Amino acid sequence: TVLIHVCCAPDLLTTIFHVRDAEFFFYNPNIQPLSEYEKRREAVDKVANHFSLNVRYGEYSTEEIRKWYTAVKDYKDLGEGSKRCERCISFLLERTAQEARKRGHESFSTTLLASPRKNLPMIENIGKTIEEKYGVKFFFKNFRKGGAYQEGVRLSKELGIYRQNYCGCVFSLLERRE
Ligand code: SF4
Ligand SMILES: [Cl-]
Ligand SMILES: [Fe+3]
Repeated sequence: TVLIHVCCAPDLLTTIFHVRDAEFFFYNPNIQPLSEYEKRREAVDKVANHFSLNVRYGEYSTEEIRKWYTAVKDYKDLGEGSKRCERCISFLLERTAQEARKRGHESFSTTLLASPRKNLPMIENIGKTIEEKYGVKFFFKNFRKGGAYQEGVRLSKELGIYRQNYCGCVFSLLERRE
């Protein structure tokens, strides 16, 4: 069984075309502000209710956001896709692997593998590094392949799923304004 970190509902929709027996873990203290976290969480809950998915919701709090910010802050000034995102994704995947170990899952993954903007080699390297640390296997898949991304777009539209326009953190929201 696999515990799959969930970044957002659109990428969850792409992912569920391929995976069938999973526990999902919505944990994203990198999403600010709270209103945006809740909007994204509610979209995930809408997908989970529609398809009867098993989703666990992680901690979101001032303390949790401060732990994330500490992990990325020395690279604030670098763009998206830089060492800042390496730190951010490792932070999220480390917590996911910890949860997988605690809940008895032998494997972990992330719906970030389905996101068209993310760097697959970077994510696979992070996942394998965390696998070696925790002893939970990282499951890699080109989750966009088999045309699954466009499959996720179609289901997002039909179900009326919120599709965000910035990665999630305050740095990415500023970079949106340019
Ligand atoms: S742009 Fe996305 S991956 Fe990069 S630090 Fe911000 S939330 Fe994390
Ligand atoms: Cl995302
Ligand atoms: Fe996503």
